[PDB]
Amino acid sequence: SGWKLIDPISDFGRMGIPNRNWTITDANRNYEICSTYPPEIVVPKSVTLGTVVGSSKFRSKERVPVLSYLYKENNAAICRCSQPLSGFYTRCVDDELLLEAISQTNPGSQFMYVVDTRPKLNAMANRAAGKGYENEDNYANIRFRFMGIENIHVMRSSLQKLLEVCELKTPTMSEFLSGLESSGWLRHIKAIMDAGIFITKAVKVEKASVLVHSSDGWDRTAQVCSVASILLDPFYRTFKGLMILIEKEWISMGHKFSQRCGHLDGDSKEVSPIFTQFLDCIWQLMEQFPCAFEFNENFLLEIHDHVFSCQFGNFLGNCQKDREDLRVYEKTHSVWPFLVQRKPDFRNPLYKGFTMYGVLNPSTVPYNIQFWCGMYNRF
Amino acid sequence: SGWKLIDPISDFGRMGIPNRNWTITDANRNYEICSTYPPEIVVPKSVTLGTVVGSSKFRSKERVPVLSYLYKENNAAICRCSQPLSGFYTRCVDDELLLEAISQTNPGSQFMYVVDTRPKLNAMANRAAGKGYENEDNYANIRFRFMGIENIHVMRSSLQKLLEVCELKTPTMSEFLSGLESSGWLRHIKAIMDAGIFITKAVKVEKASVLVHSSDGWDRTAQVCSVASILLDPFYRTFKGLMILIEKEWISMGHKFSQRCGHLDGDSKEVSPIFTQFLDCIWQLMEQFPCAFEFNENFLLEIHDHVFSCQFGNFLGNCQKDREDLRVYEKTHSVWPFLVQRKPDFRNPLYKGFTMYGVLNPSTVPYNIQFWCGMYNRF
Repeated sequence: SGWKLIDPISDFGRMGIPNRNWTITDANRNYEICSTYPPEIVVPKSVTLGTVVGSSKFRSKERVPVLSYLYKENNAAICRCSQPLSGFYTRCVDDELLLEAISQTNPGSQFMYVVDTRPKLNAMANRAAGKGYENEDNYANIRFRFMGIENIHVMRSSLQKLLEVCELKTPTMSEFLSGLESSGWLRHIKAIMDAGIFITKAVKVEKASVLVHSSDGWDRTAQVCSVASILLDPFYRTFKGLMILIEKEWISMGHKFSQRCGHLDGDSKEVSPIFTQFLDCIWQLMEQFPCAFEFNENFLLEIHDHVFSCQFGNFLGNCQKDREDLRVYEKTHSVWPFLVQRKPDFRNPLYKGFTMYGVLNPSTVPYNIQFWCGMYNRF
Repeated sequence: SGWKLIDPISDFGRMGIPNRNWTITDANRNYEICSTYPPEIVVPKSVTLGTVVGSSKFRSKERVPVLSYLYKENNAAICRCSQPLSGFYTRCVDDELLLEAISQTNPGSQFMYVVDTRPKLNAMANRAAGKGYENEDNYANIRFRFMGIENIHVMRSSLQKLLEVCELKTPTMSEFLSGLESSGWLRHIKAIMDAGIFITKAVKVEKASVLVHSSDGWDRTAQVCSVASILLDPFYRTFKGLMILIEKEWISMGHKFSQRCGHLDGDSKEVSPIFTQFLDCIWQLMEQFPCAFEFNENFLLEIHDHVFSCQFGNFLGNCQKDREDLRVYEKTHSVWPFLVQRKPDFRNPLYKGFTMYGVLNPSTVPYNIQFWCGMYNRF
């Protein structure tokens, strides 16, 4: 019952789903569509199972396009998936049909964005290894954009570089700022945010739906989709809101916490501070909007702690099927009740409530993107 | 009548003065000892009038050693002055004696500190111009220390570089970071803080009294003395406290606000962000101690706003005499009352009260000395 406190799928309820446009399939009830997706997924109503599975077989690791967020007010939505398996030549009808079907849930807009979170160069590299990205020729009325966020290896490097600098024996400012710049860390934070802001404007301003993918659709995809949601919707700026976004977009959707956070092996090329960057992105917004969020800096820092402590079950393993196999929902407890106990210590006292802010328009002029002391004092 | 709300001398009372070691002399009542000092001033009890004037004539601008702050618990004190007129060889019994009287108001410590805020190369250039600095060989148990804080033309050039960076058209994170390093601004605010922390640790840990001087004793001497004061005493972290600190150490002691803040001539080589740097240092402490200060970021910024707006009277003129002779007391209003009526907007919700903190112990590792958006968004 501790576990019934935060149910990711209720959030779909909150955006008026199911409806004329979107339904919740249990088709993945036994992980038959995709082994790293949740049992329940949301796809367009107008699509058959055969089209979903056929798309699945054209997406990397079967991570088929699936809804992440719907903006009630204008019906624009954000979807997420892995990269396509197109190479230089291959097309797939069921795939092309599924993206065609997503855009049709927003008849208003004449085109749909396909946002690729990667740099063009990396997308090209993956295309040469039999993967790649969608072609504007084979996908009717799409507008392809690269976001340019680097991969997990570059991120692990960047953080390693920054901590090495921060631990220097009595350094000057010029030494420190030189090292900060070298690490690239704030470039990476700034990139993720900018990609968030791009998608936000796509959805709010242009009223256009967006399909987001990275390579595997579970690192940069989770970051940038989450950030966009926090930008669009006040709900995710609340205790329950954020608790929910994390269970939905990170935990259930199969960000590999056990591998990324080193629960079993810390010396692996699979370790990377991807969830850290996401919390950092929320921190940046809090700094820029001292009144917009219900929670304070401490909330994020405690969440970050238990992502690593393994004190709770929420973040164990690398997907929902893993967690089900670990019997985690029966034999362990959930963070969220535990953190709800401690809300007194987590409340932003400058918070101006739910109805105050709508969509946030931060600036990412670099003097706004700052080193986060409270965080790079826990490493 | 609002011109009486904040009275500087009252702060001497608060530290228990007059007493067995310190008095308020009337000697400068008609500004005949020092023209740029205020009418009342604090010197040791054991000192004669003849020694005070004798010393003043061996100090640049006649800005003789006077008391800045007495740490009651310790009897260790902080005095301030201008550089001595000792050149290469000349000495002065009167100046030597007045420094020994200062140290003999704190008999517990076998030595007194003398703190030169300048880098030694500057102090040497001043020596070659017939001024300079004290020789440990000519003075009673002094340990002489350079703080390395650069001059006003450097500070001016620095802020000027920094703003040029910030208003660059869409800079990469790298361009900004490299420009922030080049401007040197954070190097300067760190040095100031480090000077403050040096003094602070002298008084608290070693129970050693400190004489602080620069060249003219009214820019760097004010920054450093003030920062050490905030670090030692909670009183200056309250609303009234800081208004008193600014009246006492900055306005009454003759920091040339009009020349500095560009009231008269903005093109002047005399313009320099000295007070700006000071508010920055307070904010840096507020960020490291979000519960220690009664006021918030806005209190500093509004204060700063008016120092430049010339809407009230308090920062007009370059010292007390200028101020009295222009009759500003009579012709405009004080800022301080005007700010008390707006305290709702200045309060720090996380303030844990007066007795919760003692001597603050900040870190000046370059990563927690940060760029202040609030401030360089006003320029």
